[PDB]
Amino acid sequence: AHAFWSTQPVPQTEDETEKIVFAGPMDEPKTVADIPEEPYPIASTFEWWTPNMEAADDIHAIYELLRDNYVEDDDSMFRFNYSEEFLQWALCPPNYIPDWHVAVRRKADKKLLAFIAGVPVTLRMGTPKYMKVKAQEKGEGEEAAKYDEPRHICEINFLCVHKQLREKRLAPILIKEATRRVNRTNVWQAVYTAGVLLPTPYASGQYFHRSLNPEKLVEIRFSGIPAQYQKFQNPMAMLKRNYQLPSAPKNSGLREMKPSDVPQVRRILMNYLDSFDVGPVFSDAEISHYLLPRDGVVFTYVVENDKKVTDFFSFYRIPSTVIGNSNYNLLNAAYVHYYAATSIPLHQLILDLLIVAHSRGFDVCNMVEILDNRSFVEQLKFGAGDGHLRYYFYNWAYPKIKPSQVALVML
Ligand SMILES: CCCCCCCCCCCCCC(=O)SCCNC(=O)CCNC(=O)[C@H](O)C(C)(C)COP(=O)(O)OP(=O)(O)OC[C@H]1O[C@@H](n2cnc3c(N)ncnc32)[C@H](O)[C@@H]1OP(=O)(O)O
Repeated sequence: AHAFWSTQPVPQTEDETEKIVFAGPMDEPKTVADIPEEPYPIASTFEWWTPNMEAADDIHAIYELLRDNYVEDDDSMFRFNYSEEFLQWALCPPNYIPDWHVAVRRKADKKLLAFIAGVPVTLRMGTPKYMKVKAQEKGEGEEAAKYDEPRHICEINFLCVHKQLREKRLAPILIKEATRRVNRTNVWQAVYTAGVLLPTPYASGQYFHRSLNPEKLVEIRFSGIPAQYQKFQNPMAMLKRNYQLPSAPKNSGLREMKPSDVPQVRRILMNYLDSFDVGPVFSDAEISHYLLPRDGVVFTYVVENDKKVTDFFSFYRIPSTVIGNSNYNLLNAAYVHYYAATSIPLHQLILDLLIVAHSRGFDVCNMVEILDNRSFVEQLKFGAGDGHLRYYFYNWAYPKIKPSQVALVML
């Protein structure tokens, strides 16, 4: 069934993954010296290219490839339009490796054909809580704890082949060359997400949406008007009313995050994430990079009363092109990022996220059912969407976990 994935170090079936009881590698140990020094071979008319994703013109070339060829729905209504500023932020965190950003171009004229990107992350990925209990019952705690230490791995994102080059087996070549470059840096696992089902996820969650501008969402056919609203004289008036929000935040002391908040925000975030089976470990530099506000890109607010930061939330912006509507160009979506609540209930924290995003001109707030996101779905009027985000590892055996045990947000 899978001419490429059957040759890779991943679990091959659901039934195999149901059988895994400890975290650890799939492949034999290898060394940097074992890995080919030269790029993987590619057709003579193509050439490998490493963009510099801090230089404006190279970022722009990658932006146009994704604008015109990245994720779109099956009805070709919406396609992601990540901004140039977003790509520089996502691709260049502290200690990033320029070599892990991999492109193919046509040699003759330099037309960009394909891309894939890796960034470093430190991830807790040892055996999950429920399987460590089973290990204790059986006298197998030592094997279950062998890989408990956080590991420096690769996160992969932005895999993209040009629409004129689809179904020619170019994606497997991109993945093999990414893998080589990563392994030449002595890193042997990766984490990735996809909306498609491949061999084999360790966790899967539904998407959720919260309408912020329901008249626009119905106009572009992102949303429809639900049937019972037809019992009203003015269905759209009642829909608007149902989703209305306050014009200003409700929590006293909410303000934008600043550099001096970095240590207190790292503390409350890490104490919270530690309770989940799979999650990141962030330094002060990575908390600054992923959470300090950047215009058009990442928005982060803290609750400070009486001089102490007790809570915070963040969201990020990804617009999508509206392909078929002749009245709107873009869908402006806000995605729930990291958060931590110590002084107020989580629903009260996240209502101010929705108030801020609406005030700033967003049309919808989206998220997946990771972290404690299920805890405010009903009260804050989110609804489940179509399909699911699946979490995968490369070269790591891992027991199936629930999405509410996943604390890693993928951009
Ligand atoms: C240690 C370091 C490890 C580093 C690497 C870790 C692994 C990283 C893995 C990547 C994680 C990326 C995370 C993200 O970015 S998910 C975002 C993916 N991008 C999009 O959906 C953008 C629009 N679509 C495209 O650009 C293409 O259709 C892509 C590029 C997706 C496939 O191009 P194309 O349609 O022209 O097909 P092909 O003939 O070249 O190749 C077909 C083979 O590709 C397999 N395929 C299809 N979709 C995906 C998918 N989303 N992940 C993994 N594999 C996928 C498929 O099962 C088949 O294999 P097999 O079934 O025959 O065996």
